[PDB]
Amino acid sequence: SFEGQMAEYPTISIDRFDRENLRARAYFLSHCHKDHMKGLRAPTLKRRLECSLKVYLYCSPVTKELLLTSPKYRFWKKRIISIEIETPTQISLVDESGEKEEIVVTLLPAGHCPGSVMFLFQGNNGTVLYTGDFRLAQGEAARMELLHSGGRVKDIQSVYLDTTFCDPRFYQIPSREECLSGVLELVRSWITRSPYHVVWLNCKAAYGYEYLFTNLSEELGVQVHVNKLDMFRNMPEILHHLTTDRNTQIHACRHKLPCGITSRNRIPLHIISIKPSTMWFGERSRKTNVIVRTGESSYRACFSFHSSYSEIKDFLSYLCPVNAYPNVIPVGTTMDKVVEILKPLCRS
Ligand code: NI
Ligand SMILES: [Zn+2]
Ligand SMILES: [Zn+2]
Repeated sequence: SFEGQMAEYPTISIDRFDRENLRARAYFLSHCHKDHMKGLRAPTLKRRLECSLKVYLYCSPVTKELLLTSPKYRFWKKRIISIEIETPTQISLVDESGEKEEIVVTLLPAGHCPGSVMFLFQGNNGTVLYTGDFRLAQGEAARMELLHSGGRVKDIQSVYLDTTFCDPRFYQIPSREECLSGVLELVRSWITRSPYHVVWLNCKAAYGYEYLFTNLSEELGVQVHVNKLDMFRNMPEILHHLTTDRNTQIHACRHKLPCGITSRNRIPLHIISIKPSTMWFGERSRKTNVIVRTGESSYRACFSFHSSYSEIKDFLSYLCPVNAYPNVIPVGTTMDKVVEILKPLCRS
């Protein structure tokens, strides 16, 4: 499993900050999800930063902004360097001994959550790609010019990639746009009935639902109720679509409505729940409705943080690396199953 270190560049640590990663010459954070931040504010890391002054954390501008809105990560402020998207950037890896290694890093959009990137590393031990978590539609990788060298893909030694749905059963997942349209039309059909018709979006406590909130808000002229929006203080395109006020027809608040509003003018609110949920169809199956009704007032809506099996295979086929290493072992699969699934798309 992925524990922060790529074989080709062991002195850099990505999305893991404990154990062997405490000796990193440089840190990288692909996105602000708890599963990719293990040890990032551990006392032993703070201890290590105080004895190693030339050690920085690199991330996207949006990841820097989101991380530093948390008081518990503010200690990073002096040591965090943002890298502009698709802007190859020279980084020095200094042995705190005499050793000095130069690497070039390029951030590519991952389509996973605000600030989410893949890291392409170029150095004297080959080119490697760390995808972090990603959802890339067919053809998106082909359009990324900085993955190419003279009209073919770069020679990539190793890809460390998001294998969350790397199982043939998860063959196809409806597109970002198909999922959005389904939720938008369901919400529109409900809240246009009267001012007392309201929707609860039952979402996980994680970044990545903002594009759903912004679209619903833009299209229906309504602000989405959330527990907290201060992390978007300097992100106006997200911020103005959100509200902490309960008096709205679209709620994404978290533990009827979590925020406790049950009526307006003593008229009972007419509430439906919509739970963004991963849905998929098999290789030999047809796409069905992104909206699944689970009760008189309850719905599941297709939504994915991660690429389908067909999207993983298309991406890795295209990259054609020597090696592909799964970042994730799916619950009902084995690492041997995942490694062997991808082996035919690799040069070794
Ligand atoms: Ni994630
Ligand atoms: Zn993750
Ligand atoms: Zn609410």
